[PDB]
Amino acid sequence: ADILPANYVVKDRWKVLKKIGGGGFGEIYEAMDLLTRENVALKVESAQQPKQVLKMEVAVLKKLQGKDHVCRFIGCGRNEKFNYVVMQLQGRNLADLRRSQPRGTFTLSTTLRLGKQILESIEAIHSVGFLHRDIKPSNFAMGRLPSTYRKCYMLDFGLARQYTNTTGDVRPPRNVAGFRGTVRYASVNAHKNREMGRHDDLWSLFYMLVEFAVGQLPWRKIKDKEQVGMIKEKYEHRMLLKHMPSEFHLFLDHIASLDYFTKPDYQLIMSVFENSMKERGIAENEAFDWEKA
Ligand SMILES: CC[C@](C)(O)C#Cc1ccc2[nH]c3c(c2c1)-c1nc(N)ncc1CCC3
Repeated sequence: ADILPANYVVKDRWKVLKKIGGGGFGEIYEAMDLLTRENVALKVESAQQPKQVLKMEVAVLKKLQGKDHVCRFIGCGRNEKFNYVVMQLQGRNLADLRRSQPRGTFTLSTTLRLGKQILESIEAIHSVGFLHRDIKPSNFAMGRLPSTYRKCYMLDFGLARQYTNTTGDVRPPRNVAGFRGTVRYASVNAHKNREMGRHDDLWSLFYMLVEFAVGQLPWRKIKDKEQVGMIKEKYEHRMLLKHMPSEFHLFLDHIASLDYFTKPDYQLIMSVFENSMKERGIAENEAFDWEKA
């Protein structure tokens, strides 16, 4: 039932090596580029799938070309069996890297520097008029080259939504929008099946950085969406910051002030990370936790 078999060649150029990811809505393969001789990510969608999502993912990827923390676009195409996108292959995701740490925690140095890169990638996708809507550690992957191995990349626009109309205006929110993303990092707004905004992506970032620094979130043992939302709705969020830099209160208060319509203050959040690093003498040039150094 895999869409492409091993050694299958796409457009006489991209040869399937193995499947590296799968879901309801498509599959991702590591392929060899028979022209350039590097390996690539080959993402495919069945031609016969009711929800045709990959054309939107490619439109977003193309709008982001030239930004940092974005996979290079290599090509795309469509035939009678599948649609496909070829993109730059990335490496280890942050969820696997965090689980590989002794106590499931990153240092504050690693946490804050990742936070700056993730924030940049979130502002970038927002700047081209899209919400990610499933910001989570497994959707960020470190690079796999000398030129990229300390760079963090945003993956999987499969749940993204355009929040502007054709002429650049904010579009009306639906009175109910079914939240179909991952439970652990979902905002209270997403839990309430409210239309998601730019602020909800920054809620996911907030929850991610607490889990990175502390090793856990209070609801991590609860998989049920409704239960987790009821736990978050009451949870005293300042408690999440007991063992975090005090600047994080400025981040919490700012995102708690936002609504669907309000452009976030990305700079205020960036300065929380930069001030937290400067207070603690954390340098940009520092080793990440997973490096020998
Ligand atoms: C960002 C643009 C797009 C087309 O929406 C996507 C994706 C995607 C969705 C699910 C995925 N799942 C995976 C990857 C991956 C990528 C992946 N991908 C790339 N480029 N290296 C490495 C990996 C890691 C292997 C798993």
